Amino acid sequence: RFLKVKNWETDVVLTDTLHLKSTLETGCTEHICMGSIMLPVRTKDQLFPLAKEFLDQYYSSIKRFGSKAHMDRLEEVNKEIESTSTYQLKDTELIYGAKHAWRNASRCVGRIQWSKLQVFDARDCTTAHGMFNYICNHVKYATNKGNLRSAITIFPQRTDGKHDFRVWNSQLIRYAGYKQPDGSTLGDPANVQFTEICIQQGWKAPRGRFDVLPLLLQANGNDPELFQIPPELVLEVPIRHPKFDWFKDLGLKWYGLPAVSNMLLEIGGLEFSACPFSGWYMGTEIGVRDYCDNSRYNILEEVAKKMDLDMRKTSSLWKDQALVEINIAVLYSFQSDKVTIVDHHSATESFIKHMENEYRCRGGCPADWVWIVPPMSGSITPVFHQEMLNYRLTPSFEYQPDPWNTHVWKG
Amino acid sequence: RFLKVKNWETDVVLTDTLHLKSTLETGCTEHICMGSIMLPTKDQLFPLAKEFLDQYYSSIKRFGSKAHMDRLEEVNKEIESTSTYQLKDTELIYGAKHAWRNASRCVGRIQWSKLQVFDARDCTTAHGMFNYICNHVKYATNKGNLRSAITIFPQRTDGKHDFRVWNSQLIRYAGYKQPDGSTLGDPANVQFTEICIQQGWKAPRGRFDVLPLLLQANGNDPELFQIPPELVLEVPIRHPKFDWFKDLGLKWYGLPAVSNMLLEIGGLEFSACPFSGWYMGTEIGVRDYCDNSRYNILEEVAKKMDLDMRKTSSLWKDQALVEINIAVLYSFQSDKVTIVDHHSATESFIKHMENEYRCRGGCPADWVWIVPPMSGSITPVFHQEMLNYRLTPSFEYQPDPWNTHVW
Ligand code: HEM
Ligand code: HEM
Ligand SMILES: Cc1cc(N)nc(CCc2c(F)ccc(CCCN(C)C)c2F)c1
Ligand SMILES: Cc1cc(N)nc(CCc2c(F)ccc(CCCN(C)C)c2F)c1
Ligand SMILES: C[C@H](O)[C@H](O)[C@H]1CNc2nc(N)[nH]c(=O)c2N1
Ligand SMILES: C[C@H](O)[C@H](O)[C@H]1CNc2nc(N)[nH]c(=O)c2N1
Ligand SMILES: [Zn+2]
Repeated sequence: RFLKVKNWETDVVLTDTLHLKSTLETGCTEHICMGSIMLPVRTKDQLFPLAKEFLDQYYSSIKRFGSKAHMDRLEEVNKEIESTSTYQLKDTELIYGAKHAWRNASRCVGRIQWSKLQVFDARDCTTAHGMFNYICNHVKYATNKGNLRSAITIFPQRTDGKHDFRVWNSQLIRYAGYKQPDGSTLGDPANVQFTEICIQQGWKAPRGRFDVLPLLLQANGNDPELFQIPPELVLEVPIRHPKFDWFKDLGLKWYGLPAVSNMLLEIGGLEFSACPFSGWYMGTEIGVRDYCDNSRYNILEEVAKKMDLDMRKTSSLWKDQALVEINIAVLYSFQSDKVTIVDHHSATESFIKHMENEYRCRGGCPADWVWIVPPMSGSITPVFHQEMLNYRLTPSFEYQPDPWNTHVWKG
Repeated sequence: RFLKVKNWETDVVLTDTLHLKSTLETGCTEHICMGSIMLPTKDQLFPLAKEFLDQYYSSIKRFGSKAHMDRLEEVNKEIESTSTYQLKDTELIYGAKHAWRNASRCVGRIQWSKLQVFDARDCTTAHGMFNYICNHVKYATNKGNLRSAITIFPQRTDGKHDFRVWNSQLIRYAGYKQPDGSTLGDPANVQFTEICIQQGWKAPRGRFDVLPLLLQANGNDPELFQIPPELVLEVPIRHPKFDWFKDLGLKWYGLPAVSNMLLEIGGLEFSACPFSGWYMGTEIGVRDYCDNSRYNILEEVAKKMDLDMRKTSSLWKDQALVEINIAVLYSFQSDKVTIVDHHSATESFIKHMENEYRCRGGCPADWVWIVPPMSGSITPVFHQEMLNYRLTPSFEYQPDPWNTHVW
């Protein structure tokens, strides 16, 4: 079968055949679409078909499908699976798997970069201190004095699910949040639960509005341990506005390196439960979501006050006015400090080019419109007008439950 | 199978049981989600009639009553005999209101029960259709205190006698391809503007020419009619801060009235059913004015604002966009024409959703269409999970008539 997607701004029509290689479920049925739902242990039984499929993909990409190396590798993985119940990826396969998990991430607007990913093999790690050292080197390499470089560090794969490697942080760099007795929140409200865990584990919290959280690292299913990222490795950007000199007095900053650390990387049926990856920000992640979500820092009111907008009626669009100015300030500050950032116009335009290229060279590009379209100015970016097919390919990044809900504490 | 939807801004969780009553299909499968795709006989009819009558008599608390069974019997006998059937006035009103209630892409549905239904099923000619449409337009406009309305022309019979309004909206601006290569007026309507000229219209070739009506009764050739200008309420667009904004020469019309959809009630098909409500500001300010394939005025507004259009990262488009949408709301409000900003309308829809989940067990909703095309995440609907499914009675798309008309 062939499926067509249409861009309703340009009338470009693209034909998807890649969806035929989709295995996992979407959550939708013929009778209900779960397209806007946020969130829609493995034996030798199912593992070799998952392995074989990945290895067929791998050897096809290197133009070696059917070769002796291909057949021998399948043979080697088969015996290793029956002998040991799992298998180990070659370095080349790990690199390929990690790049394609990013390439397959249908919610990621930044995938034009998928092939320039620095893969750090951390599968020889055994302890939380070792994890901290790998993560520090990741942070230093990826930050690169503001000239950000995409990187992923891959810790040992799951075995029996009782010895998991986990980074308990959702992101490697993230600000603490503190629930005050009066009900207000100091810092990032999205991080209150994790902040409280860190404090319980012995973190001495500064209790400021932009405290970089400690790393909480779990090696081999042991209880997690706390580590402070060297501050010299944490690049931060004070937020000022190019016209509004009072904007700096809001006291805002953000960190430069977005590094997701709580997802699971699936490659050939293997599960990498600790695989922190990082790229660079699209401005709206900070300016729109982090700063202006009602349940995040929520600065719209105070910004709109300082701008002296008509805040009595929503139809003055005072929220939309402030939102743009905040987002100008984020992009201005990062560029002024020469820290890599991309605005939503550039990023969406690149994604369209990437997506068209993928359809031509690959037969498709799974894309989740709900997530691709930026959270401001949606229809003046070209992704808004682009029809997209969402389906799940492997290798893939998957969600996993927060470890404090599953972890069996040693004491 | 009893599904939950979470609002991630408020953690409010709603349980959806209404989706199990869904009938038609979404276009999605377990292998592929098509959520962002724009457009995915006597034996067929009586189950459709029975399903609708069942929900109707349940809605009036007479399910399983003699009146229910008799009507089921009566319609059953009518389909057996005439191969179709006719809705009582009460069922037609209920069916139309519920087609709006079920429009999963409509953010305005909190108003669904206050719909004025104009029964036009006695209409036989395009002139008669014109008369019904002028009355609709005048009633709905109401001197700018807009009121929701639908006018329902006779139902499809053998598909050769279809009633169709060829316009996509009762009121829309013409589009002309210039010899110069550009487009004057609304580019979205260039093709329809051609068919009006091809059928005899005398185009003023302006930037905001109200298109004439192209009305088709009983499958005959469509006929041109000019809506009385005194019935077409328009709002000149000025900014409450930029005096130069008036010189852009922008106006829009007050009455959004979709005329090309198909209303399905109890298996019956109403191919001509223009309905109207009132605008959300962003439809005009974001889509009509700022889409690249439409009036596409961002450049000119940004220039007048003297924004730095050298780099996208100055967010000059975003700044201009906000101001254009401030002007649209300000202009409609100042002229006392009903309009709703995207903040109010999405807040109302959240309240509507909660109302529907409480009193109905669900609300089918299409996130891709419900979230406004600007400032998405600062509106509550962005953080609202939504289940999309197809309920009937429903509004449906249909082929453009010129592609089908046996001339
Ligand atoms: C290099 C620059 C990058 C940019 C500009 C970018 C942009 C984005 C944005 C804006 C989102 C939406 C996230 C949100 O709203 O919270 C996203 C999602 C995502 N990104 Fe990228 N990204 C980049 C790099 C990467 C890399 C290096 C990876 C992995 C190796 C990655 C994997 C993902 C995944 C898996 C998601 C979806 C998360 C989910 O499924 O919920 N991205 N990306
Ligand atoms: C009264 C105020 C109303 C408001 C503010 C409103 C708002 C909207 C908006 C913004 C859209 C997206 C349309 C687009 O972007 O082109 C929409 C879609 C829609 N509206 Fe409403 N609407 C209203 C009244 C009505 C009425 C009275 C009906 C029918 C009786 C209706 C039926 C629909 C349908 C069927 C769609 C989706 C069409 C599709 O499936 O693609 N609306 N509405
Ligand atoms: C690598 C990278 C680049 C970039 N531009 N931004 C980020 C942070 C955003 C982001 C992702 F991308 C991917 C995943 C998550 C976690 C999702 C959290 N959700 C469910 C509330 C994320 F929060 C990371
Ligand atoms: C009754 C009403 C209220 C309001 N606020 N706006 C409108 C016009 C938008 C609109 C709809 F709502 C419903 C349907 C269409 C047609 C769809 C056009 N698509 C496919 C480009 C529409 F274009 C109509
Ligand atoms: C309910 C809805 O699915 C949820 O709010 C989604 C919408 N789209 C998004 N898109 C991005 N990029 N990031 C998000 O967190 C979300 N949230
Ligand atoms: C491709 C995509 O489905 C298309 O651009 C949609 C997106 N969401 C929309 N939402 C609304 N309200 N109106 C639209 O026309 C569209 N267009
Ligand atoms: Zn779907």
